[PDB]
Amino acid sequence: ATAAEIAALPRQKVELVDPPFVHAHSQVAEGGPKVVEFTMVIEEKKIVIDDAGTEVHAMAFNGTVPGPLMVVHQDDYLELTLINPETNTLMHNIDFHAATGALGGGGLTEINPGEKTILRFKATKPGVFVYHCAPPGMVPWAVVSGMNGAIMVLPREGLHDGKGKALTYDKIYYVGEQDFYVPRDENGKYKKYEAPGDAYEDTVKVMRTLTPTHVVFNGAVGALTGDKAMTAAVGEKVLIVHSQANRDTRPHLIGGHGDYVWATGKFNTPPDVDQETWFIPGGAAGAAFYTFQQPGIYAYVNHNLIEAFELGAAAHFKVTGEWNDDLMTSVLAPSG
Amino acid sequence: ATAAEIAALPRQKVELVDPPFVHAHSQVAEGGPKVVEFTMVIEEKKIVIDDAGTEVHAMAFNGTVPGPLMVVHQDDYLELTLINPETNTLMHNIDFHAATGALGGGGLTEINPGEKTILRFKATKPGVFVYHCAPPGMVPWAVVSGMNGAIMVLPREGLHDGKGKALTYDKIYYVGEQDFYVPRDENGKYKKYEAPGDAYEDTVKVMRTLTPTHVVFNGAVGALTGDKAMTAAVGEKVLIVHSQANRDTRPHLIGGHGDYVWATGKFNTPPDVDQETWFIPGGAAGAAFYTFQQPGIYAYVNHNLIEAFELGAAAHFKVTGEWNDDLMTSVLAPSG
Amino acid sequence: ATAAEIAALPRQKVELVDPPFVHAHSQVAEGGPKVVEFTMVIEEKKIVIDDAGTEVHAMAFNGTVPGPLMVVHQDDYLELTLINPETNTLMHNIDFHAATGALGGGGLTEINPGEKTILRFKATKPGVFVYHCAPPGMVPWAVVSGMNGAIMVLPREGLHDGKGKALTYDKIYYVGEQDFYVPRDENGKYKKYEAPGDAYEDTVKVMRTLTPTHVVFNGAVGALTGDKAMTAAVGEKVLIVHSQANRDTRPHLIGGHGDYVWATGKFNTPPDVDQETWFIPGGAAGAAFYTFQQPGIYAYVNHNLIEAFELGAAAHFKVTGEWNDDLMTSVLAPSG
Ligand SMILES: [Cu+2]
Ligand SMILES: [Cu+2]
Ligand SMILES: [Cu+2]
Ligand SMILES: [Cu+2]
Ligand SMILES: [Cu+2]
Ligand SMILES: [Cu+2]
Repeated sequence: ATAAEIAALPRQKVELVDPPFVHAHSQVAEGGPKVVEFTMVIEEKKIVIDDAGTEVHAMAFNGTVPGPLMVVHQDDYLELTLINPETNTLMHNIDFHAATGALGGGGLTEINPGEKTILRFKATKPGVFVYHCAPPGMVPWAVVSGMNGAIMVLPREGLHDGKGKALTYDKIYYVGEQDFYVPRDENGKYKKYEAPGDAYEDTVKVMRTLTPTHVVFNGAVGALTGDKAMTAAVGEKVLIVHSQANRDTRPHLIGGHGDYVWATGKFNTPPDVDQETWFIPGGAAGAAFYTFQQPGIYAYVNHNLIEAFELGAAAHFKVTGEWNDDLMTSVLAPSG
Repeated sequence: ATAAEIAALPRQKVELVDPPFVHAHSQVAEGGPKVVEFTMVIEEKKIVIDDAGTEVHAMAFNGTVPGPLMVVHQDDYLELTLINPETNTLMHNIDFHAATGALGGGGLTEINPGEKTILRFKATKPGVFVYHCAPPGMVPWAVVSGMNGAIMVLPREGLHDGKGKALTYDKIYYVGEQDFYVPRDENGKYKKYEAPGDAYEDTVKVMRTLTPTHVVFNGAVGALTGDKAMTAAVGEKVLIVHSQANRDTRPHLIGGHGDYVWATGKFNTPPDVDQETWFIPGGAAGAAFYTFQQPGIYAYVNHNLIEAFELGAAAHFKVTGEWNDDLMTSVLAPSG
Repeated sequence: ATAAEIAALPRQKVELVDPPFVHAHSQVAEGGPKVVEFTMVIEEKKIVIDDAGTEVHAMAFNGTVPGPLMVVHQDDYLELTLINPETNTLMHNIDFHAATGALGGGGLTEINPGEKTILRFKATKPGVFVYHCAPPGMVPWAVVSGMNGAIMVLPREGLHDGKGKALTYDKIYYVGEQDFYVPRDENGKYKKYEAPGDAYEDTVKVMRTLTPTHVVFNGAVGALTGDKAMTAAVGEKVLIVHSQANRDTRPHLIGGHGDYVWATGKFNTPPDVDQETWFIPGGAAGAAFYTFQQPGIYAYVNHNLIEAFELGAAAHFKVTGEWNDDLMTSVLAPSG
C-alpha cells in the first residue's frame, strides 16, 4: 500500500457513545478501507462504586469506566486523538491490544496534563480487543483505576459462524468488567483520599493480595440492573462484548446461553457454541451471540458467584415477548 | 411441539444413583423424544469434610454433594420433581444451565419447606451442564454449601470426535468439585454450628476473601480414594464428567491424559485432544474421554497442586491390566 | 514395538542448555524413531529471586528454575538419566505429563540422595508438556520450590497451522513461569532460612493463601530483561513455549500478538489465531508463534498486570529492524 494510497483513503469522524451502548456502525463494511477518527478526553475524577458511598479516583477514557467501544473493520485504520486536560494530575497514554508496535501505542502516546496526541494504526486482525492506559512504572495502577476499554474490529464482511453462515445481530452491548482494590482502615471502612496519588501506596498493598474488594460492570455495583438493565425481545439477536483488562472473568447469561461465543475474542478463531459459561482471561475481550427465546428478567454475571453477588459483577436483561411452554413450563407450581 | 404432542410422548422414570456413579442410560438414543422423569429430595444435613472433623451445613440435592448426574438426550424433555421436606429450614429452587427461560428454572421452582414442584424443560443443546440452587439474595451461599450438580445431554446419536468417528465409552464417572469456605476462630480452628443460618455471617466473610479453606471432590477430602477410588482396566474407555458451579478448576489425570476433552462441556464444540491438563471455568461442566493403557494407581486432580494436595482436590483411579513396557519402562531402577 | 526393536533403534545423546534457550534440534524429524538420551542432576540450592535479595531454597532440575526444555519428536523415546547427588537432603522423582503410566514416571523414579535412575517412555502425543517433581506427601512444595520444567514433542513433520500449512520458526524460547510463596516476618520483610526444611511450615501457610508473593520468569524478577532480554528482528518467526506447573497464567506480548497459539499446548488441537492474550492453566505448557513486524522493545507478561509488574512476571524482547508507519504512526506527537 503505497504512501499515496494511504493518504488518499477517506477520513471519517465518529461520535462515541457511553457504554453499554455502542456508536453507529455497519456490520458489513461500507466502502473500502477508511481512516476512522475518534477523539477521547481523559478525565480523572472521583466516582462512587457501591451503595455505601465507596469512592475511587477513577482515570477514565472519555469520562467513563469502562472507556467506550470503538468499532471499525479489518484493514481500516483507527486514528485516535487523545487529550489529557491541564486539570488532570497524571501522565496518561494508551495501549491498543489490536495494534502492532510501540507497546500497542503506549510508547507513542505518553501525554502530560495539558497535552494531546494523535495515534493511527491499521486494524489488521479481526476481533474484539482490550485497550488500556499503561504509563511505564504504574501500569496496573492506572488499569485497575478504570482506565481501560475495548474496540471491535469487524471482518469487512460481517460475522460468520463456524460453517461460514452469516451471523447478524439486531443489537450490541459492551459490558466492561472492572476489578477495584479499595483500601480499608482498621475498622474495615473504605478510606477516602483528597488526590489520586494519595491513595497509591495503600492501593498497591491491596492489589498485591490479588483480591479485589469490588468486581463491577459499567463502573459500579448495580450499574446495569434495575432501570438500567439492558433490553431485548424474544427473537432478537444480541451480541454481548465483554472485557476485563486485568483479571479473569467467566460470563454467564442466567436463563440463557451463548449460542456462538468467540471466547478468545478473535473472529478468525471459530466460535464455541451452546455455551453455558465462557471464559475471558484478564487482558482480553470476548464476544457472545445469543438469540433470545424466552421473555422475562435475565441476570448476566461473572460466574464465580461470590464475585457476582457479593462483589458486584451482576447485570440484568429485561426481555419482552411471549413465553414458550415447549422450552420450559411449570408442570406443577410450588405447593405444599 | 404443541402441548398435545408433548403429552403424547413416552415417559421414562429414571432412578438416580449417588456420584461418582451415573444412572443406567444409553449413549445412543433408544427411540424418539421422550419425557425423562427425575425426582430429588432436598436434604439440609451436616457433612464432615476433612479428617480434622471439620463440618459444613450442606444443602444437598438428593442428599449428596454434588447432586446426582441426570442424563437425557438432545430434544428429550427433563421433568424434575423437586421436593423440599418440612424438616428443612430454607427455601430452595433449581437453575438448570441446560434450560432456557426463567433463570434456568429458578424463577419457577422456589419451594418453601413442606412444598414440592414439577419443572419441565426441553434439552435443546447437547453437552454437560451445571445445575444449582439460586434463591434470590442467597445465591452464592447455597451454591457453596454444596447445592449443585450437573446433567448430561447426549447427542441423539451418542458421542463423536471432531471428524465424526464415534466415541463410545465403557464407563462414566461424575466428579463434582466443591469450594468450601469454613469460618475459623481466633486460634485457627474451624468453627462448628448447630444451625445452617447460624454460620451465615461468618461464612460470607470468608467467601469474600475468594479463598476457599477446602476444595474437594464428592463433598470431602479423600472422598474418592480408598473404598471410593474409581476403577477401570487397561483398554477401557472412560468418560470423566467434572463440574464446578462457583470457581475455576483445571483437571489432570496423573499418569494419563484427556484423549478427547470437551473443555467447555458442549458437544457441538469439537473436543480438544491429547490434553495434559484441561480447564473448566467456575459455573460450568466439562468432560474428558480417555482409554487407559497402563495398569496401576492414578491420581485425578485440580492441577493447582496446592488446591489438590493441601486443600483436598484429589481422587484416585485403580486400574487393572498388564504393564506396557513400550510406553514406559524403568531402564535402571532407583539405585546407588 | 518389542524390546528387541527398541534396542535396535539409533540413540542420540543430547546436551541440555539453560532456559530460555533450547538445545539444538530439527523441527522436521530426520529419519525414523530414535531413543533420545538426556541427563539431569538435581540441585537443592539457594537462589535470589528479586533485587532486594529475597532467597528461596530451590529444588532445581539441571540446577535451573525452570528445568531445561527437552525436545523430541512424536514416537521417539525420551530416556532420562536422573541423578540425585548425595549432597542433597530430600528424595526426588519426576512426573512427565507427556508420559503414560506410573504417575507420569513418578512412581518409577523416586531416588534418595546418592541415587540415580533411568526412565524411558514413548512420546506418543505431540505438543509441549510440563514435567515436575512429585514426591508423595510433599508434591506442591517441590513444585513451587522450582522443580518443574517442560518438554516439547514435535510432530515428525514439524509444526503446521490448523489448515495444513507448515509453520517453521526461526528461533524458539522457553519461558518457565514460577509462583513462589515466601514467608514474611512481622515487618512484612521476607524471611531467610538456614536449611530448606526450616522454611516448610511457614511456606505451607503462605501456599494456603493461594496468593504467591512472587510470579517470575526464568527464576527471578527481571531475569529476562537487560542483557538477558530475548531478541528478534522484523520479519523473524519466533515460537514462545510457556509453562506453569502449578498456577494459571495468561501470556501477552505487549506490542504484538500470538499469530498462532496452541493454548492447550497440544499440536493436534488446532491453534487459536490473532490472539491478544492467551491462557495456560496451572499444570500445563502452551506455545505461541509470532512473526515480528515492528522493531523496538516489547514486554512479554502474564496479563494480570499486578502479577506482571508488582509480582515479577515480565520479560522483554529487543527487536531490530525498520519501523512500519503503515502499521502504526504518531500523526501528532505529545504536545500542548
Ligand atoms: Cu492513564
Ligand atoms: Cu495490555
Ligand atoms: Cu437451595
Ligand atoms: Cu449458574
Ligand atoms: Cu524433587
Ligand atoms: Cu502434574
